[PDB]
Amino acid sequence: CGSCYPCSC
Ligand SMILES: [Cu+2]
Repeated sequence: CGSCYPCSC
């Protein structure tokens, strides 16, 4: 990241 921080989405 984003919305799923930390990722992979
Ligand atoms: Cu992320």
